[PDB]
Amino acid sequence: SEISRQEFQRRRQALVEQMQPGSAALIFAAPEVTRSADSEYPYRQNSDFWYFTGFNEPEAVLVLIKSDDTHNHSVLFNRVRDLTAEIWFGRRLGQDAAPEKLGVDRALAFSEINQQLYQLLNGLDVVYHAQGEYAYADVIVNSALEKLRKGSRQNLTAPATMIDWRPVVHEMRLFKSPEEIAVLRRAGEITAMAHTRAMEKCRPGMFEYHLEGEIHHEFNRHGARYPSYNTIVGSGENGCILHYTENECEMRDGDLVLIDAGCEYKGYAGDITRTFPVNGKFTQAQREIYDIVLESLETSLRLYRPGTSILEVTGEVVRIMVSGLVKLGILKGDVDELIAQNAHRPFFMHGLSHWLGLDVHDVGVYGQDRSRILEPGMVLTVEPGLYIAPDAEVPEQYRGIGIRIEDDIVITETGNENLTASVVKKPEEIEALMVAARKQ
Amino acid sequence: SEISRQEFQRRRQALVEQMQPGSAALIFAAPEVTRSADSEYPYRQNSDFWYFTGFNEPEAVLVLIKSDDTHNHSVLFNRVRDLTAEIWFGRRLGQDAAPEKLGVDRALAFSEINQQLYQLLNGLDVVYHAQGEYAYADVIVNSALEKLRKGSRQNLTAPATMIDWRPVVHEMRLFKSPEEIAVLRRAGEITAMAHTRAMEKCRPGMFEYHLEGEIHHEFNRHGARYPSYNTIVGSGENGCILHYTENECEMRDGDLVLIDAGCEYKGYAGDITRTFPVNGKFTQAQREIYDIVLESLETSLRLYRPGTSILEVTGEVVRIMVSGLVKLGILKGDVDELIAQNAHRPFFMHGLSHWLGLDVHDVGVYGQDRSRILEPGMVLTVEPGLYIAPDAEVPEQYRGIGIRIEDDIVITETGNENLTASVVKKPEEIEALMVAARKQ
Amino acid sequence: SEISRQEFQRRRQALVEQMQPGSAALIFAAPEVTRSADSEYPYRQNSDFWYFTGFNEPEAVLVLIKSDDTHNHSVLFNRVRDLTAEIWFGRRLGQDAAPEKLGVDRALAFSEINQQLYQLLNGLDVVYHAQGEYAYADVIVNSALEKLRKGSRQNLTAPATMIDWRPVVHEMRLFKSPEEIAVLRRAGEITAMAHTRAMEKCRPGMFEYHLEGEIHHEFNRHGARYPSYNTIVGSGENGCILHYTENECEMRDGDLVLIDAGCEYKGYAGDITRTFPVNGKFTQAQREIYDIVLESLETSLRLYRPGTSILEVTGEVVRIMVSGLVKLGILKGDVDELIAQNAHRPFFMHGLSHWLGLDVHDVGVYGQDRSRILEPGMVLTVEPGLYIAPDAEVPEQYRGIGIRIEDDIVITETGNENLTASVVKKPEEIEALMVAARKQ
Amino acid sequence: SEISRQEFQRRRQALVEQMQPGSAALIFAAPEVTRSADSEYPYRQNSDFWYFTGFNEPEAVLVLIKSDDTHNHSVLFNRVRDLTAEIWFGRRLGQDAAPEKLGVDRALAFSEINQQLYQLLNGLDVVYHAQGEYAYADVIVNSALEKLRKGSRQNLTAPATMIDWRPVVHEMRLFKSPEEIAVLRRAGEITAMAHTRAMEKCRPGMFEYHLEGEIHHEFNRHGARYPSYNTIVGSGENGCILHYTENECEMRDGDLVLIDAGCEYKGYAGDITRTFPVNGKFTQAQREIYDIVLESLETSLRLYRPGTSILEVTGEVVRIMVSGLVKLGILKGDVDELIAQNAHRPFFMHGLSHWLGLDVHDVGVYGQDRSRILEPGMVLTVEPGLYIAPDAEVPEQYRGIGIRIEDDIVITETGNENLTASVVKKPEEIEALMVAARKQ
Ligand SMILES: CC(C)C[C@H](N)C(=O)O
Ligand SMILES: CC(C)C[C@H](N)C(=O)O
Ligand SMILES: CC(C)C[C@H](N)C(=O)O
Ligand SMILES: CC(C)C[C@H](N)C(=O)O
Ligand SMILES: [Mg+2]
Ligand SMILES: [Mg+2]
Ligand SMILES: [Mg+2]
Ligand SMILES: [Mg+2]
Ligand SMILES: [Mn+2]
Ligand SMILES: [Mn+2]
Ligand SMILES: [Mn+2]
Ligand SMILES: [Mn+2]
Ligand SMILES: [Mn+2]
Ligand SMILES: [Mn+2]
Ligand SMILES: [Mn+2]
Ligand SMILES: [Mn+2]
Ligand SMILES: [Zn+2]
Ligand SMILES: [Zn+2]
Ligand SMILES: [Zn+2]
Ligand SMILES: [Zn+2]
Repeated sequence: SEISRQEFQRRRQALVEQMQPGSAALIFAAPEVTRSADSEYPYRQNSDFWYFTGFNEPEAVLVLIKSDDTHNHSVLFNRVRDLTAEIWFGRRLGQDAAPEKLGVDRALAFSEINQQLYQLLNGLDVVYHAQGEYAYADVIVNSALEKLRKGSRQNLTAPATMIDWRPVVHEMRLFKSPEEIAVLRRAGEITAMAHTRAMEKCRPGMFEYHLEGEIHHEFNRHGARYPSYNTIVGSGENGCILHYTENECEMRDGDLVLIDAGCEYKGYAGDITRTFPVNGKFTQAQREIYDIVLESLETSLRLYRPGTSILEVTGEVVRIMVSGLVKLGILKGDVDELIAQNAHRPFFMHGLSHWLGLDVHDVGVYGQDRSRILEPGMVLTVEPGLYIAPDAEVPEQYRGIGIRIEDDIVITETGNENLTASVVKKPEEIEALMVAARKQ
Repeated sequence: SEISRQEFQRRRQALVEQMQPGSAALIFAAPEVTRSADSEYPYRQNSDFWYFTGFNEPEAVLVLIKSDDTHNHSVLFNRVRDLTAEIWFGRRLGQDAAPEKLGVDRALAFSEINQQLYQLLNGLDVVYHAQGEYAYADVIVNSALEKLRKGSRQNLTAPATMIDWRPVVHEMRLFKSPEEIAVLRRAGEITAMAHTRAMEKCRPGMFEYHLEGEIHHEFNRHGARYPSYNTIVGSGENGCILHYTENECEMRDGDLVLIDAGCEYKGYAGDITRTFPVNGKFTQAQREIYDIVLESLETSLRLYRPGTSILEVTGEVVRIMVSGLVKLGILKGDVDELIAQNAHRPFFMHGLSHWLGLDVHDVGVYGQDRSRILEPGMVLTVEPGLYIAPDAEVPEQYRGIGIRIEDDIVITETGNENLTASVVKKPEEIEALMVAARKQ
Repeated sequence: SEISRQEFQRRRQALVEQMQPGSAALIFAAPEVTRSADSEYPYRQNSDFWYFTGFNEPEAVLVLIKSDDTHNHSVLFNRVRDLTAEIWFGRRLGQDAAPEKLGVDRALAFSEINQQLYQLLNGLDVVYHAQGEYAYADVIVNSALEKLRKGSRQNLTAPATMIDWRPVVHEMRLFKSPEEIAVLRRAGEITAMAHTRAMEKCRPGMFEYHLEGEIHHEFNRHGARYPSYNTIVGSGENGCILHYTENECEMRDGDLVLIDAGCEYKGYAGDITRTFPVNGKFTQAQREIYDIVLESLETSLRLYRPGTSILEVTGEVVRIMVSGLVKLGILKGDVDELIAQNAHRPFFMHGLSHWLGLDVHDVGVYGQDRSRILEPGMVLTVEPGLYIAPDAEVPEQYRGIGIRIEDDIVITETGNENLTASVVKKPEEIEALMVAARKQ
Repeated sequence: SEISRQEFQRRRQALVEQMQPGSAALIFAAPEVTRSADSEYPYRQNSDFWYFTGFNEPEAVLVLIKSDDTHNHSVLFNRVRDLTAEIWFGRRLGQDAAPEKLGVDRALAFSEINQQLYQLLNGLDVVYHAQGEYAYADVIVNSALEKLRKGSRQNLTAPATMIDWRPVVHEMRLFKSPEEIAVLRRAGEITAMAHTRAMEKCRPGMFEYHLEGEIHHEFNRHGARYPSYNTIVGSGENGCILHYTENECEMRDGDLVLIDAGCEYKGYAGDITRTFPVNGKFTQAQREIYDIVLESLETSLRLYRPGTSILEVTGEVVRIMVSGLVKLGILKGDVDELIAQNAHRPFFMHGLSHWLGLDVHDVGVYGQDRSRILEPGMVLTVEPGLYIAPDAEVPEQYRGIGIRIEDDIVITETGNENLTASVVKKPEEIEALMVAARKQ
C-alpha cells in the first residue's frame, strides 16, 4: 500500500481550510544528520513535511499561501539540479519536474530562499511557523520578517501574527485516513512476520543482536529498509530495562527474551513487543507473570472502542495486575487499598498505550492523564508489562523477569482492529511455533 | 579481536608526551542525534573520544592534565547513575566504577562540569581543545575560560594559549598499531563474507535493497551491528552514481550491480566494492570495462609499498585507464596527449585511495594531491572505477556501465597486506561462485 | 511638565483594550550598554517600556495579562534590592515598593523570571512579544514557550499565537496626549534657549565643539541632562554633511555654521536646526540660499494642518527650491521640467519632516512616500535644507554652503502649533541677536 | 599634547617583538552602540585598537603579520569610501589614504574581510586573537579558520595555536611612555579645572546635575568632549553611594557634596574626587571625618614610590582610618584588634587605588590583593574615603556623611608625580576658594 498524490493534496487543503485569509504556512524539511566526520545517517524526513509531500530530500520548504476562502497556491523551495552533486551523492528532483511530481504550483531553488521568501510573506497578516523546530528554519524565517519590518521605504510590511501550525497539523495526524490505515496495516504485518521469525530462530547461545539481525532482514525484504525505532532485545534481567538496546548478551537457556521492534513502511511505524522463552518452554514462574500481562492485553483489546479512554482502560489493567500480583505474593494486602496506593508502579511504570503513526510515539493531544475520549481513526499501542527487578523483595523465582506484550490497534466505529495479531501471543501457541521451528 | 585497556592507556600517554607542561587536553563525546521527534539514531561515539576510551556514552569529557615531563593525571566527566533513567533507557557506568573500568584517575558528574572544569584549567598555560567540533563543547570551554579571565580577585587565571589537538591526534590515528590492524583485519573478513553472500544471493527480479538486507544480516551475525557508511547497491545506470543509496530498483537480467558496503567492527571500518553481473555472466562489453578496472586494482596492489604515494600509483592507473579506453574507442587520440589532458576524468572522477580506520574516510594529512610518501602502518583503500554515463558519446554497448572494485590494504615494511582479498574479484571466479550458488 | 501616574495607567489600559482575551503582553527594558571595558554609557530606557512605566531601571519586564473584556492585571519583573549593589551603583525600587510606585498589581524578582514567566503564559491563547527587539528577551520568551510545549504531562500548554505589539504601540505613540504635548512644548523651549545661546556665544576662532558645550550646558540647566541625539555643529563645508558630529574644526569668519541639536526632557525629544553666520553677518550669497530654505520652512508651517501630508507639503517646497535655484543659476532649464526630473535632489536629499516623540526619529506609519493624511496630535519636524557641495558645478559663491532650518510642530484641529519658534530664524533677527550679544 | 605617529608605530613593533614567527595578531574595532531605536551613542573606540592606531572608525581590523625576527607587515581592514554614506553620516578614511595616515603597509575594504582574512592566516602557525571580546570578531575569525581547516584540497592550513594577546597588550598599557604621561598630565589639569569650577559655582538650592553641567562644559572647552565615566555628584546621603549618578537632588545648605568626575582627553582618563560643603563652610563633624580621609590621602601620596604596593600603602591608610574612627567614637576597642578584624570595612569598602589610562579602571595585572610591586611608569589613583550610613549605629552627627578625596599619580624613579594637585583639597583652601567665588 501507499499514500496517493490526491491524499497529499487533500491534506494540504485541509490545512489551508483552517488557515486565516492573507496568510502563509511554512513547513521545513529535516536537516541532514552527521553520524561521524563526513559520514551521515540515512536521511529521515521530518514527519510533518513528509505528511504534506512524500518528498525525501533535505533543503526543501513547502509554502502554502491562502489569499481567501477560495484562493490559495503553493510554492516549493528545493535543491537545484547539479550534475556533479548528482554523480556523487544521488539524483535530485529539481524545479522543472517538481510541480507535476509533488502537485505544487511553483518550485524555486532553495539557494534563493532568502531572496524570495520575504516577497511571499510581504503584506500578509499571518505566518504559520513551527518556531524552535529547527534552528536553520528559524534563521530563514526571522531574516525574512526583519527584511519586511525594516523595509517600509520599499513599501514592505511583515505579518505581525505568527502561529504555531503544529497543534493543528498534529490533530490532523491523530486521525488516520483509510489510505494511512492500509499502510499501517501492512507495517503491522511486516513487523509481525519479523517477530514470528525471531521466535522461530531463537536458540540458547545466540546473542541478543542475532535476533535483531533476523528482524531487520525481515523488515527489509518486505521493503521496510529502516526500523521506526532502535530495536530492543532484552534477555533475562535486560528485559527489565524498557528501551534496552545494547543487545550484547548471550541468550541463556532458562531466561525469557523481550523483543520490542517495529518497521518503518512508507514513513509509518509498526510497534510490536513479544516476550518468550529462549529455550521455547515457559517455566511455571514465567507463566505466572506472563498470564497477568496477557490478560491485561486481551482485556484491553476487548475494551478499547469509541467512548472509552487510555486512562479508563488502564484502570482495568491496574486491577488485573494488582490482583495477579497479590495471588503470587509479589504484593501483600487488600487489593483495593493496594490499587489506591498505586502498588503496581514498581512493576509497571509506563503507560499502557501511546498514539502511533509517522512517529512511533505519535503526535496528538492525549488529555490530562491520557483521559481523552477515543474516536474512530485514532491509532494506538496496547502494551501492558511487568518488570520484576533482580533485587526486588519478592519470591526468588520472579526476580529478574521482564515481560511486555504489545499490539497495535486502530479504533473503529464499533471497537478496534488489531493490526499485529498475526504474530502469536498465547503461551501455548508460542511454544508450538518454537517446537515446529526446531524440528524444521 | 579488540583494543586492550593497555592500548587505550598508551594512546593517552602518547598524546600527553606531545603536550606542553602546564596544560590540559579536553576531548568531548558526541551528542545524541535525533532521527525524528523523540526518537534518536543509534548512538555513534566521536571517533577521537572513542580512540582514547572505548567508552560509548554521551555527555562525557576526557580531561588529560600534564603538570610536567613526568607528572600527569586524567579526569573523566560522565553521566551520574540514575535508577529511573536506567530502568527506561539503559545502564550507565557512573563515577564509582569509571576509574577502574576506563583507567582514569578521577571521575566526576557531567552535571557538575561547569562548577569543576574552570578549577582544572585554573593556572595552566595551555588548553588543547578542538574548537568548532561541537557547539555544546565550545559553550562549556568558553564559559570556563571566561570565569578564569574575570576571576582575578579570586586569584584565577586562564590559559592564554589554545591549541587544536586534532592535527596531533589524527596523525596518531593515521598509523595503526598491531591491535588496530588485527581489528581491521577482522572487519575486512566480515565485510568480504557479506559481499560473497550478496553475489551468491543475487537473482534478476530482486531489488537493490534485498542485497543490502543480506549484507547487513551478515555484518550483524559476526558482531558488527552497524555499517561504517550507508550501503550502496547500484544496478544498471545507478552504478554511475558514486554514493547511490536509494537502493530502490528492481535488478534486471543483463545489468551489472555495484555494491559498496562496509561493516563497523569495534569502531573500525571495512570498505569493499564489488561489481558483478545480476544474472551471473559478464557480457563482452561488461568484461571489456571490468578488465580495465581490475588491471588498475591488481597493478595498484603490486605497487603500493613504503616510499611511493597515492599520487604516484594513481598515475599508473590513469595510464592503464586511458590505454584501455582508447582500445575500446571510448577515447580517441594519442595516449600520452590524452593523459596530459586528463581525458579519463569524465569516466574516473574520484580518487584511487583514501585513509581507512575509525572513519571510513579516515583522518590524516594526505599532502598536496595525495603526494605524501607512504610508510608502514598506514591503512587505505584501493578503488579504481569506470563510470560511463547513459548519454556518453561513446559506443552504445558501454553506456550506463558503472564498475568499481575496491580493496582495503595496510602498508607493511616490504609492501602491503590486502585485508579484503577473501572476496573474489577475477571475473571467472565471480561467475564460478554465482554458478555454484544457483545450483545449491 | 511631566507624565502623570494616571497617564501611564491609561496607556496600559489602551493597550489592553486592543488585546485578545486570554492573552499576555511582554514589554522588556533596555539592556545596559558598554562604553569601554567595565564602564557603561548613561542608561537609556527602551522607549516603549518607558511609555508604559516611566521606570528607568534595566532588567525589568512589564507583563499585562488580559483574561477578558473586564478582567486584566499586571506583573512587573524587576531587580531585587541588594545593599552591596546599592552602596556601589545606586538605589533600586525593589518588589515591595513597586506596586504603589508604578501602579502594577504584582512585582517579582527578575532573577526568578525563568521560574515564573511560563506559569503566567500557561493556558493563554496569545502572547504579544516584540520578537527580535532584544536577544535577552527572545531567550527568556522562547525558553518559557518551550517549557509549556514540552510540559503536557504537567498539564502545561503554550499560546500558539504570537503577535508583535509594536505596530499597535507605535500607532498609540504617534498621537500625543495633552500631557505629552506639554512636555514636548517644554523640550522645544529648552532646545530653543540652547540655540539662541549658541548664536550669542559664537565667535570666529572658536571650535565647533565649543558651541556643542554651550548647548549641552543649557539643556542641563533646565533639567534635560542628555541630548536626544548626537549634536551636529557643521561650520563651512561641514554643513553639507547631514549628521556631521566630529565638531572638531575651528570656525572661520566668512563661513556659516549649521547647528542641529535637541534635548531629551522626560524622555521626549526636541529637534532644532539653525544655520547662521559665524561672524554674525550673512553675505549676499549666503542670504540667497538662506532665503530659499526660509521660504520653504515658512510656507510649510502655513500649510501643515489636518488633511494634508508630508508628501503634499514637500511638493510645494520642491517648487520653491527649484524656482529659487533657477533664479541663482544653480539649476538651468524649465522649472516644471526640472521639478519632473527631481533636479533639486543633489541639493536637498532628505525628507522635509519626520515624526517626533520619545525618539527623535519617532515611531509610527508614514504611508508610502510619507503620504499619510495628517490628523491632530501628530508631532513632526519641518526641516528644509540646501547643501551645495564644495565641488558642485555651480557659481563659485554657492559652493560649500550647507543650510538647514528646522522647527518642531504639533498638528492641531485647525493647523499646527510651532514648539520651537522662540529661537529666531529670520536673517535680520539672527543678525540683531548676534550684534546685541557682541556688545554685551 | 598628543600621541605621535611614531609612537603608534613603536607600540605595534613592541607587540610584534613578542610574537612568534609565522603568526598574525588580529585587533578589532568596537562596534557601534545603540542608544534608542536608530540613534546611537557617540562612538567610543576599543581601547586596545585605539592604542595601536588612534583611529576612530568602526568596522576596522588591524592585522599584524610576523614572518620572522626581521620581517613583518601590517594590513588594515576599514570602511570603503561611500559618497551617500559620507553625505549622511560623516567622512571616511578609505583605503587609498590609510597607509600614509595610519602608517600601515596595506589597507583593504572591511566588506571584503571574509574573502581576504583566511588568505592572510593561511599557513601560519599562530593567530593572536582576543576571543570573547566581540561576537562579530569571533564570527569573522572562526569563519576564516574553518575555511582553512576544511580547505586542504585547495592546499590551505589553519594555525593550530590561538593566543590571547590581551595579557601582553595590557602589560604594555600598564607602563606609560613620556608621551602618554604628557597627555594624562593634561587630562589631570583639565579635570582639576572642572572640579575647581564646580566648587566655585556651588550654591544651596542648585541641583546635583547643575554641577555636572559645569564640569562637562569645562571638559569640553579644553577639547575633552566626553567624560571618561559617568559623573557622580552625591550631596548628603547620596555621598555614601560610590557611583551615585542620578544627580537629581536639590543640594542643601548643611550637606557635603561629593564629586567624582574625569574627562577623556585623547582617549586618556582623568579621575578626580573632591568633597566639599554645599554652603562653603565645613562643620566640626564634617571636618572630623574629612581630616581622616585627607590624612590617608596625604600619607599615601608620600609613601607611593617604586618598591611599595597598593596593598602595603592600604595597610597604612587602614591604621589612620581605624585610629581616627576610634577617637571619634565611631569605632570602639583596641586599635590593633579592630585593624585585625577589618573594622574599617563598613566605612571604607573599596580599594585605595586602581590603574589609570585609556580606561578609567585601567588594564594590567594587580597581583593578589593588589600586592604587585610598583615601578616607574605605572599610573594609578589614590582615593581613600569614609562613608557613614544614614542608619549607622554611631554618634548622630556622623550619619549620612560620604567623603572621598581622589588624586591621580604616576610612579617616578624616586616617588610619584601628582597630576591632579592643581585643584585644592585642604579644607581651609576649599573654604577660601568658595568664599572668593561668592564675593566675585
Ligand atoms: C512517551 C509516551 C507517549 C509513551 C511511553 N511508552 C510511556 O508510557 O511513557
Ligand atoms: C573524501 C576522499 C578522501 C575520498 C573520496 N572517495 C574521493 O576520492 O574524493
Ligand atoms: C529617518 C527619516 C524618518 C528622517 C530622515 N531625516 C530622512 O528624511 O530621511
Ligand atoms: C575595579 C577596581 C579596580 C576599582 C574599584 N574602585 C575598587 O576599589 O574596587
Ligand atoms: Mg530467576
Ligand atoms: Mg547497455
Ligand atoms: Mg565660499
Ligand atoms: Mg547630619
Ligand atoms: Mn514498543
Ligand atoms: Mn509502543
Ligand atoms: Mn567504498
Ligand atoms: Mn572507499
Ligand atoms: Mn534635526
Ligand atoms: Mn529632524
Ligand atoms: Mn573616581
Ligand atoms: Mn578612581
Ligand atoms: Zn517506547
Ligand atoms: Zn566514499
Ligand atoms: Zn536626523
Ligand atoms: Zn569607580
